[PDB]
Amino acid sequence: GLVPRGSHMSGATEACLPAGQRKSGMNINFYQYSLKDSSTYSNAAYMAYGYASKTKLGSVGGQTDISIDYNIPCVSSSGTFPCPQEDSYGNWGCKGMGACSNSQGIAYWSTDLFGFYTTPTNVTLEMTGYFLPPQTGSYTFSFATVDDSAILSVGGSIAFECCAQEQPPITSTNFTINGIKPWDGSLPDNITGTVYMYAGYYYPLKVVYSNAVAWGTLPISVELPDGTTVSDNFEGYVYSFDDDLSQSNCTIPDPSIH
Ligand SMILES: OC[C@H]1O[C@H](O[C@H]2[C@@H](O)[C@H](O)[C@@H](CO)O[C@@H]2O)[C@@H](O)[C@@H](O)[C@@H]1O
Ligand SMILES: [Ca+2]
Ligand SMILES: [Ca+2]
Ligand SMILES: [Cl-]
Ligand code: NA
Ligand code: NA
Repeated sequence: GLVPRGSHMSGATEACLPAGQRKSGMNINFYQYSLKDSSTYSNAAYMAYGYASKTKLGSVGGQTDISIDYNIPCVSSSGTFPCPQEDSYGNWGCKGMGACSNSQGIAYWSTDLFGFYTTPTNVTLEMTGYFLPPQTGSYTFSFATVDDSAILSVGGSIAFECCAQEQPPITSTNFTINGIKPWDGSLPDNITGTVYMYAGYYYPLKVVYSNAVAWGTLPISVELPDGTTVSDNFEGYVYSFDDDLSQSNCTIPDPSIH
């Protein structure tokens, strides 16, 4: 046929073509999250949009290295150093450092999350931007692990609305990756999610991440249609655009026929 048929039952992921100045990286907003609150981050509504009803702590823009790997301090005989969780032991010490004198259960202040001075022990953050596929085909996003709770959403009207990156969060709970901490204490039952994407369209991307205590971990990757994997550093794939609510043609409801 002269034209492609289109994805069945309007199945294509909505994307966008913002016309404004493109900036490298994602925007990261930080919101208050209570130390040792083991319930708030287990709600879908909280993880999709409720986080923004808490106090906003600040923000940083242009972030391309988006994985989280926050290690709490061990106050040791030789000074204060971050302890990889797998090296913690006993009650407690850190391998190569001896016994730690400090509590695993208090808040700690650090710039480890994107250079922003906050409490990485207890915080929620929202990463927003647009993912630019260089190749048409299936992309599989993943979280290697989640500590404590996280979601990843891709697509117009799922992550956020086209040309409206800076708006308050939309209410969609149609997560691409549901890594929400289960109430039961188990592990989310699936921390990959696949999206079919058309080269050259900008796909809204949102990551919401929460830590309630101690270590914070979120290693983010994407497998490209060519079978290669991009991990942690998404430079060249993620971009931001200032809001332009006036750009009439910004939304591409079906990139397969556009
Ligand atoms: O999943 C909750 C929590 O688990 C682990 O922390 C536990 C323990 O090791 C800590 O001493 C106390 C601090 O109050 O909290 C838990 O009982 C860590 O894996 C942590 O990152 C995680 O949030
Ligand atoms: Ca919409
Ligand atoms: Ca934690
Ligand atoms: Cl040791
Ligand atoms: Na770590
Ligand atoms: Na430290």
